[PDB]
Amino acid sequence: ALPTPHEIRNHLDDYVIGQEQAKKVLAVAVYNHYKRLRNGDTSVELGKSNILLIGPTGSGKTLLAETLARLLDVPFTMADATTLYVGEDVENIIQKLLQKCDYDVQKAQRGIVYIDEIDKISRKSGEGVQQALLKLIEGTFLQVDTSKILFICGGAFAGLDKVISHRVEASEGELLAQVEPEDLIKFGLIPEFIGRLPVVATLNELSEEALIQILKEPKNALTKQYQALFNLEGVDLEFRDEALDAIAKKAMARKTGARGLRSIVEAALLDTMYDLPSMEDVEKVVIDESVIDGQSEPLLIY
Amino acid sequence: ALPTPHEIRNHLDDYVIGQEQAKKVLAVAVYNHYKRLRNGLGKSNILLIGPTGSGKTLLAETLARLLDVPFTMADATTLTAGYVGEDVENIIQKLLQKCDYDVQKAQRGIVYIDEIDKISREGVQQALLKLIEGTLQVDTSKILFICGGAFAGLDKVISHRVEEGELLAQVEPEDLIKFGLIPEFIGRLPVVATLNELSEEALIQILKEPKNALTKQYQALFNLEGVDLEFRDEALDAIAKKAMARKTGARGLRSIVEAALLDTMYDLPSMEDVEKVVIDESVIDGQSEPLLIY
Amino acid sequence: ALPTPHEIRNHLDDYVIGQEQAKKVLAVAVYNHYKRLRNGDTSVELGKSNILLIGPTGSGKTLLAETLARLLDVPFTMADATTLTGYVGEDVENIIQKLLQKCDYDVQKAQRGIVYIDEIDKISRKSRDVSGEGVQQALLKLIEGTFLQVDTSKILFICGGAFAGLDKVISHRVETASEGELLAQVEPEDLIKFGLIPEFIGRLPVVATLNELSEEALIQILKEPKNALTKQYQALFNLEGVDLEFRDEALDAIAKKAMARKTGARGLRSIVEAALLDTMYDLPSMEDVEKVVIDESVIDGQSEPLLIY
Amino acid sequence: ALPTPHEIRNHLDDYVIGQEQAKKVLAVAVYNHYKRLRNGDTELGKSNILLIGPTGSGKTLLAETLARLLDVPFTMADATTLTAGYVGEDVENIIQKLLQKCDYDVQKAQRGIVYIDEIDKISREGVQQALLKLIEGTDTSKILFICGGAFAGLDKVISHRVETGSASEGELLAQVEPEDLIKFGLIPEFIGRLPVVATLNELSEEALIQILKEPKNALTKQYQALFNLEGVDLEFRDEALDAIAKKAMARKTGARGLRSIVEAALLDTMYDLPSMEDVEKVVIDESVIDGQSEPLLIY
Amino acid sequence: ALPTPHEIRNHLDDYVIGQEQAKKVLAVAVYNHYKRLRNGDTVELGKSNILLIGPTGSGKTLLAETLARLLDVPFTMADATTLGYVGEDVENIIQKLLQKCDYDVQKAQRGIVYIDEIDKISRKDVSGEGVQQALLKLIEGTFLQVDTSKILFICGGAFAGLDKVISHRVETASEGELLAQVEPEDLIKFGLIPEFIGRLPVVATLNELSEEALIQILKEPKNALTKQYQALFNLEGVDLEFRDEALDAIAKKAMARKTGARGLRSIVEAALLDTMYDLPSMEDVEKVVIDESVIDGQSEPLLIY
Amino acid sequence: ALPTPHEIRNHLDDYVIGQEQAKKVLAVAVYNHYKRLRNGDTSNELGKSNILLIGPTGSGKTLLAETLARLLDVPFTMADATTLGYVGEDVENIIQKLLQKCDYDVQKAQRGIVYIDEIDKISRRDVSGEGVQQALLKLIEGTFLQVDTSKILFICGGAFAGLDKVISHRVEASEGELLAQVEPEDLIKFGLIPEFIGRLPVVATLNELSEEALIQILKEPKNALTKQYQALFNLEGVDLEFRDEALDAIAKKAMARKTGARGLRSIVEAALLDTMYDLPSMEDVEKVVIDESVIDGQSEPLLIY
Ligand SMILES: Nc1ncnc2c1ncn2[C@@H]1O[C@H](COP(=O)(O)OP(=O)(O)O)[C@@H](O)[C@H]1O
Repeated sequence: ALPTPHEIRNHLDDYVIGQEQAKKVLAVAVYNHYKRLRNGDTSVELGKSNILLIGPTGSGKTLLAETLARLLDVPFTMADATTLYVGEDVENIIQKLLQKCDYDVQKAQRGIVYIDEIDKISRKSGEGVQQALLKLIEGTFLQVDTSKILFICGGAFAGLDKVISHRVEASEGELLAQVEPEDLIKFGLIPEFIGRLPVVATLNELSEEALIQILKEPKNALTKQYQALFNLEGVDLEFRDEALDAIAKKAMARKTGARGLRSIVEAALLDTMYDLPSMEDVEKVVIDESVIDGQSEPLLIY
Repeated sequence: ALPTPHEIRNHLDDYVIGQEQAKKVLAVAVYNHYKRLRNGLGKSNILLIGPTGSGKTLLAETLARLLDVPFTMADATTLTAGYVGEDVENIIQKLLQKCDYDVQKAQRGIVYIDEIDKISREGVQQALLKLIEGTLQVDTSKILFICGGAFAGLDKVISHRVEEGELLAQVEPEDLIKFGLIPEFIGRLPVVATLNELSEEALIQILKEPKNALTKQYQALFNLEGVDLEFRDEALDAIAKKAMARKTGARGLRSIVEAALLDTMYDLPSMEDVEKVVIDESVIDGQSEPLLIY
Repeated sequence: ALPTPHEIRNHLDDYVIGQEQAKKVLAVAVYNHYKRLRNGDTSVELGKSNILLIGPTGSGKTLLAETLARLLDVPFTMADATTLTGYVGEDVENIIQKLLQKCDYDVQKAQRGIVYIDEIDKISRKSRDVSGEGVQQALLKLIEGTFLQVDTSKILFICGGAFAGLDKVISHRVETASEGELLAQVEPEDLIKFGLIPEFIGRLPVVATLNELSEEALIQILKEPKNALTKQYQALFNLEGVDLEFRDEALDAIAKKAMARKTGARGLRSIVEAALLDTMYDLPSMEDVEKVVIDESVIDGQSEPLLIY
Repeated sequence: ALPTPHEIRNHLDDYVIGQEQAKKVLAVAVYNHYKRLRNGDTELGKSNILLIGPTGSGKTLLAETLARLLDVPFTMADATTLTAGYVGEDVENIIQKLLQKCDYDVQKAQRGIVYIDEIDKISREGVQQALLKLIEGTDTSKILFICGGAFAGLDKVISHRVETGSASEGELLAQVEPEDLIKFGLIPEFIGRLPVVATLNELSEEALIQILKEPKNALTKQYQALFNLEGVDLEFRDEALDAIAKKAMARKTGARGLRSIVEAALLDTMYDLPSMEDVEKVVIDESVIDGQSEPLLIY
Repeated sequence: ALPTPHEIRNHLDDYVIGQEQAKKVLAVAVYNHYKRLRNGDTVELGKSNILLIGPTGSGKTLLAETLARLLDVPFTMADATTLGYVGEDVENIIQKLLQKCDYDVQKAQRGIVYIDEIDKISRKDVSGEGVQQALLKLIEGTFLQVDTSKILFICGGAFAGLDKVISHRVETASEGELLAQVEPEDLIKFGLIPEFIGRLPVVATLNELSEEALIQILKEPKNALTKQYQALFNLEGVDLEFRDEALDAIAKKAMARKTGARGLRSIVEAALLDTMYDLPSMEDVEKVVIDESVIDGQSEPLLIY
Repeated sequence: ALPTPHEIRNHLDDYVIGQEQAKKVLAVAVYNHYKRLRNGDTSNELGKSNILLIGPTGSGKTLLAETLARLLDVPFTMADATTLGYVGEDVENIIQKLLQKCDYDVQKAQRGIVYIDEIDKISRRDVSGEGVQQALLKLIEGTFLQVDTSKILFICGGAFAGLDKVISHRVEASEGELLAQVEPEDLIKFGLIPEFIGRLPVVATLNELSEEALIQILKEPKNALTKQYQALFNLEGVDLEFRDEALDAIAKKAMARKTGARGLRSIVEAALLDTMYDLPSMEDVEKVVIDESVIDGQSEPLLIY
């Protein structure tokens, strides 16, 4: 049983905050996609229903993609347009989709693929990727057809906010709503590629939980770096969950996104790293009062 | 039996509005092309020049369907490399893919190359040039090549010589030379068509008549929802106006329709009605919701 | 075995029409070039023999260059002088890696290659200039010869160009006929005043001039050749049960239209197609005997071709 | 034994006045950098620095001092001399010079420090991505990179951001963010290589005055030594020293414009001095500001 | 016994006319420089390196040479335009200084080096400023084994655009008033790097010579043009006389051509050309050069037998 | 007993045609140069009297230099500015060659004359090329030969193509009239450094080609046109012979077209075009090029089997 767009958007409210319009768009796009897949097209035409996500870094683009897969118990796989002989590395995205699908051709065709940082391959070699990756969107020894699978392409599109303004001539959100296929053309994306991404949802707000993860999960997350720096000091650095969240809020209030996370952590651990080599303690705990208030000093355990 | 240029242009009037001269040119070019193949001799290759969303791509597809001939697209920008030479032959394997791997019917195929004006300086102009002449073993000498493009600066070079629809008519092979296209390449595109900026009635029929028109698609999507989707004439016209005001042409039609039927497709599977009527006030004003009939 | 200049020019007559003098010059220049390499220069002096093509756009400059390569099974590569006009200094060597690409990275065969630079007349700094001249010397390093390790001393360099103003400077000098007669009086000092630097022109000892095709020349190309345009359409209309007749006043009218556009013989087809367009359109929808193409149908383009039932 | 950030900042107080926050930042950045090298890393932050301060605020002086305090090979380089494809091979020149002053010792060279001045001048780009290759390391992974610059327009972009609806430069530059440098002209991939950011304040009048007195090589101490070997005692009245500081600020030359001011004032004196027989020469304020009255002479 | 700045400037008045302020600056700069070497520095001590800024033919090079002769000190020139391999060509300026110093390390360290056309290497570029940093290592001081810390460095240049940058700052007269307002920051915007200008604390400026200035240059200097030709004709048994109306006529011709004092010789040579040609083929007493011979260039020099 | 400038110019009329003004200048310059050395300059100033030749290719610049040496039985040696850090020791090579043709006599070597061709080519690679100007400057000044380069006369030739343009943008007739208005500042903007031009006070200008000058350029040079075609025909088993009437006939055609030496090749190619075309299709011994083959262009080159 396919979940109605109402139910889809509803469950997205549990994992992602805000972006009500973008989720309303994804709900319909996803619904129509599988409402078409479980129909085998037509025994007539039908809209591919692919998606193009456009939002700031840490707005929840990746989070939304993963959630849509879990809500439909469908095999999900990611891929960066940056890390894309690469014509045989693009087909790798498929074998990975099968890996998490137990090599089931049918369930693999029902899968979802998310390509991050599409805005990075806009020729304005990376251009040729738009074509190699385009070969999948259309559909061609897996024997699996890359037609049935849903393709979601994310990206921040920094300059996109400018091209739209030079055309429509409010806030970035109001501008990204006026986004048009021709705007992405001038940005660097080729016509044949954009025509393959009909649905277009924009994100305007940043996601607290998205930023919180960027501080933890990534192999090179800020916490992991400072914990390694303090580590070679013989001192264990501990970030409390209330602190990480407090860091995410300070980033949003400044609209600096994920790029403004480092500047917040540095200011919080500066005083500590200064007079740290001049002490002899065990570990330094970072609380929320040390971030938000910035009044109290990080706890020190001797 | 080959359809006379009269019949070809006539059926093009059903899918595309206006551009009567460009269609008159394509009709003859296409007719002569297959009139040459079916008798065992000009290459008769075409070069489309028109604004974005004028119907360049639509015309190419239609010409294929009207002749039950395998059709395949390709963006020239994707070609602009040394390894892409083996990707230039990729356009063929796709043509064969949609042709059931038939060497004979693949030679009768139509190939469209979008954004030729984008590669105007060069390596691709000479690499893709190899196909135009003809070299899967399938010879590209038989297949028809249609190269599209907007050619923004072309309107200027022509003026500095002749000194938009009237200027593009005075277009000459030497004008494309100064634009960036190499001589050996332009000589392979004898036939050159020109498309004028589409009108309202133009966009209206593109929403209805084409076998894959937007309305036909959504009427089929709502159809598998047990709901009949009805587009009022006042709504279609309302959609055409929105498209021109944004200068997106035909390419900006989908983006308009999607936003207008977005809310409806969202809470549709959560209802039990008979049909939804889309009026003008639902598109232009975007305030009133589409009529629902239970 | 090396093809004598006679054989070289002979095979050039198959791919290119006219330009008998320019081909006579290229034949000798090319022959002497490889006659120098296959003999290892001198175990004594020897001219570089680098060529400079000067002809209108669509006169066959590029076509001649390619043919000379195919006739000698030698790796050929092009390059536009406009796309060159400091980082481009490392882009000038790009022309070499491309020559190796089509040479399967064989150093010896690559040295036997031919390089054609189009639009040299565009980088002449005369009344950006400082940047455009920087290429004349950057490309000059090649003509002489220096991680492909390949030397550019062996490869033949052919530089093409239309040289619009060149026809004027020569006239202001020889002054005391036609363009073909004036371009024959071309001198290294004429190219100097045009914008080319002395050190560069001295590297192009051979200068070939491609005269503009005469009306008579074009008229014959539309008739004589076994694959002439008229013979093509007369065959196309023939399989329609309709005889196609080209009046001599029309053929001459097409030649004039071609010259006025400077498209040469390459622009003859585009003219013929536009004139028989409407005809081929509503032809299969009729039942006549023959269609006569007059001059008023080509030049004026107003009157329709005569129809005889 | 590595010097604690406390000791590092302490020794910086001897060579540079003020900038206590910037020095607190450099102390930690430098300490962490070598604390990472002496432990062979392990993730670990590159810990590269970006200096932002007015001309003559002590950006270059701070860089040199950090090297001397760690007996580490130091070398400079101007970013304006990089802005060019052949310069890609000139980017490595900065390395051969680092080896020159390092006696060609690969290990000690890797422990070296490189200062690039006038980075704010190359903000559009080809250099930003060329010099970028070094920051990563091809090795250039071990050496510390300090990029200086005045960043004139930076004070404006920050204001158009930190504003709220409708302070001093030292307060605005503190609110500096990686995105501010983005709009300024620096590319994202480059700024991400300079995690550590320090901001310098325009040396106050009192700051300049001290630079003319306290430093063991202060201008006054030099000229007093010059006049000393003439049998003439040179006295700098306090009203005169501050007069020189103001002349320096009004010109925005910072501390670098201090010498040019002192010379012009003592020029006429140094000319007809060897042709006299006096005891001392007193320099008042009227000799600097007005430049009208001649320095007091006492036979 | 070191010459007092008074004596130094005084002897400069014999070789160079005008530029009294620039010479007052050089006198002090030079005096302080050697007053520092003879006392072995110390405590700090200002380098006192000089930067000459004046029009072409204002006497920048002449001043540099004279300062060397007045102190019997080895002198050597070098054009900044001639300056990675050039880094080893920079030390060539040193081996040449030793050549004219008989390879005496001590006397070589007391030498003076003049770099002309510094305004030409200002990046306003990659290889251009590479000299500002290479030639920089010298100013600080480094197989001669000779240290360059001791040698005096004088960098000359016309600095065409410098007159403009100063104006865009001093704004709220003549060139000689604007160049006086010159500041280290002005040279920064011009193309010179900060680290380089800080090595040239001293900055002397020269004005544009006038008619009366040029006239004296043709007479007063011990190597004046008139004295040279009067000596050339002297060894011909012919006395050469220059009327005051002629010398002034020469100055005007020089100013109208904006060549300054550098274009004085080219005018004198063309005037006495025909005379020097058919001179050895005569037997006269003296040749008088009138004004009509220079300005008009029509009438021939008066000939007395 | 020195030959007066009158006698010097007179003997130059025998070897070179026209250029009466340039020869009048060289006569005086050369006379003054040796009139200076034979008097030991001045016991206990004096112009270097060095020369700078400026004329089209094949105007007789080189011919004039050689003649001045033969007329004074003085050791002469050439050198190209093109063939010039290591080259800093290749500049002194010009001296050892001067000694070679001087039998290693230091005194007679100091009385020698050195001609540097194509000086206009080293005017700012801009770094290396320009550097030759100062490296070559060391000689003009004067420094194991032990010989001083101060005594030897230096004549620097060159075509200076762009020089005709810079002069026009300044004085704002014919080229000759323009080159007469030449000034030291014009050569400055051209690429020559100030310190170098000041060493060449004398500036002579040519504007007329010489038949005998061009005839030599077709024969003497190791890379002469005749030697190149004789080598090309050589590898065809055919000896190419250029009659003296033909070479002279080529020089004429070159001058009538004012194309100078640059237009010599375009003349020879056209004359040997038809020959090189149907030559590989024959079996003869040699091909003789007569005058009637060049001028009239009617008769075909003689063929001997
Ligand atoms: N904080 C300081 N204390 C003492 N002297 C200083 C200070 N800052 C700069 N100076 C003096 O200024 C001179 C040049 O300053 P510089 O390093 O160029 O500053 P910036 O890096 O801001 O250009 C140095 O020689 C130094 O003596």
